[PDB]
Amino acid sequence: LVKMSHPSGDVEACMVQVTCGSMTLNGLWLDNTVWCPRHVMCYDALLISMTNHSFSVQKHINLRVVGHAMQGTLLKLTVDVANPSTPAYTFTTVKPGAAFSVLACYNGRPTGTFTVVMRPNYTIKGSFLCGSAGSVGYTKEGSVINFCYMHQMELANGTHTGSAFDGTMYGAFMDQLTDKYCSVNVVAWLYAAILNGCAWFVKPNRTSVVSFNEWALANQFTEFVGTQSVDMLAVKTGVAIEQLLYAIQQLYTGFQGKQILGSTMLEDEFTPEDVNMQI
Amino acid sequence: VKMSHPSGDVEACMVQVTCGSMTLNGLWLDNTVWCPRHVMCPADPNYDALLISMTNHSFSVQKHIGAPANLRVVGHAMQGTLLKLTVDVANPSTPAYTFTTVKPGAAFSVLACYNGRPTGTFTVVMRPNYTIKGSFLCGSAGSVGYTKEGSVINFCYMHQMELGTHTGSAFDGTMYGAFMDKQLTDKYCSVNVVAWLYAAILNGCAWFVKPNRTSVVSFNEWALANQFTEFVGTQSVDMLAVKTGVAIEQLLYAIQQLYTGFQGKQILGSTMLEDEFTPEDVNMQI
Repeated sequence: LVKMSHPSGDVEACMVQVTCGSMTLNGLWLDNTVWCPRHVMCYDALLISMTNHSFSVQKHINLRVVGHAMQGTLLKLTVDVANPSTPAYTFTTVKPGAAFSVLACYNGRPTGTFTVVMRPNYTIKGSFLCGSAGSVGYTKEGSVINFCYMHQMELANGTHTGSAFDGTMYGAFMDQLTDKYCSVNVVAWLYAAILNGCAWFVKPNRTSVVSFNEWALANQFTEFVGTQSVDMLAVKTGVAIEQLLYAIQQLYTGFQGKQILGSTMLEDEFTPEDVNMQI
Repeated sequence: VKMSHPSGDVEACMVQVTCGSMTLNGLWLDNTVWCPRHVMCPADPNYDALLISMTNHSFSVQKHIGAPANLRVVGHAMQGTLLKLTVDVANPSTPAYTFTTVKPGAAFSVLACYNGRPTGTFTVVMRPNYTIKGSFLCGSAGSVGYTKEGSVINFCYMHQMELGTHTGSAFDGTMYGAFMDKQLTDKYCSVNVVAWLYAAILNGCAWFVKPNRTSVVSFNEWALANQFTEFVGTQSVDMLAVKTGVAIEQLLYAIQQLYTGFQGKQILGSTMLEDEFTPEDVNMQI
C-alpha cells in the first residue's frame, strides 16, 4: 500500500506561468484556454480594470492573451495558440473521500506530484508552498484526464483548498468545519490489512450500517456508504462490511499496543478502488 | 507528505521489449534500450547460453506512448542483470541523465509501467536490507526509478523481481542486495529518523529534546545491535539542526531512549518511529 499517483506527463505539458503585473502563479493551458486562479489580479472591480494586455502567459517546460473572463474564483483566459499537447479531458467535481493526484508547480514549472484525498471538510492535506496557486489535481480514466482541482490557498498549518474548474471553491471558502475519518476508506484499509494476512482485529461481532452511522455522528466519523469495490473486497476476504464496522468502533478506542499494516492509528487515505488495483 | 518527481521526462522514454513469448518494459535513452535480462528466459538459467541463442530479430521494441514508433534492434549485449539493446533510432526525447547507485535511506521516484505504458508513480526509500516496498504487479519488471537534480535525471533502479518486498538492479548491472534472477533483517534508517524528529521539532512536538547527548561514534556501535543503521551526517541534516538549534547528538540520544517505547506519548501522531522521510524531504517541505 503505497500512495500511488497518476503519471504526470499529460498534465506537465499544460502547465504555464501566468502573470498580472505584481502577482504570478501557475495556469492550466487546455486547447485555446488558460485557466488560473483569479486572485492573480489582486473582484469585478478588478476584472473591469483589466485588458488582455494586463496578463502575460509563459510556457517554460509564445502565448498572447486575446480574451479574458471570470468564472467563480477562476480566470478563464483565451490565447491565440491551441495547446498541441492537450489531453482528452473533462471537468468533474470530486466528492469527499475520493482520491486524486496533484501536480505541484511553481512559476509554471512542475516540481512534485503526490496523492491527496478530498477530506470530509473539503480541504486537502498536501504540500503547497508560496507560489503554488494554480497547481492542478486530476484523475485519469482511460486516456481521459479528469481535471478536478485548482489550488488556491492555505488555511491552517498544512491544510489547503481550491477550485473545481466550474469556478466553485470546495467548501465555499472565500478567496473550516472539523475533519472526520472517511469511514469507507478505513473499511477498505482494513480489508487491505486482511488481504495481507493482518487480520488480528477481526471478531464475529458486527455493527449494522444503520447503527454505525448513528455512532459515527457522535465520534467524528462520516457516514458509511458502501460501494461495489467494497463488496468485491468483502467477497475475496469472506469478511462482511458489518464486521469491519464493529472493529472500527473498537479500534478508535485504542489499538492497545498492536499494529495494522505498520500503522498505529486508522488510515482513511486509501479508497476501495486504490485497494483493489494495488492488491 | 510522500512526494515524487514529475514523471513526464521518464514517461517519454518507456518502451515495450519482447523476446519470444515474454515481454516487459525497457528504458530508451539515445540508441540504447535497457531492460532486464530475464526477458530471454522461457516459463536456474544460463544467461550466457541464452544470449548466444539470441539472433538479430530475437528482440522487438515497441513505443506506445506519445509518437508511436518502430525501433529495430541493431545489436544486443549483456551487463550484469540487464540487457543493453542497441536500436537504430535515437530517442528525440532523451534528457540530461546520469547513472548513480542509491544507498540505503535515500529516496527515489518509481514510474510503474506495464507493456511499455506508464500506469502510476510513487516514492520509496531504499531499505537497509537493499529492498524496496513498492506496488508492483505482473509485467511491471523494467519499471524505472530515478531522481532529478536540476534538469538532470539520475536513473538508479530498474525493477526486476518480487521477493513481499521488491528489488531490481542499478544501471551498471548490479542487483541491489546481490539477489539473483533465478533477505536480511531490515533496520531502522537512523538519519531519516533524525530528520523526522527534526520535523517534529520544527512543527512543535519536542518533548523528547533532553540536553543529554550521545555521540555519533557511540550511537553507531550502539546501533550495531539494536537494529539501526550507522548514522551519517549530511549538509541537509546540518540545515535542520541550525534552523532548530537542536544538535544531532541530542536526537541520537532520544532515539536511544525512544526505541524502548514512546511510553504513552506521541510524536507527529505516531507511537513508532518514521524512517521514510529524508533530511532533504524535511528541508524541501518546511
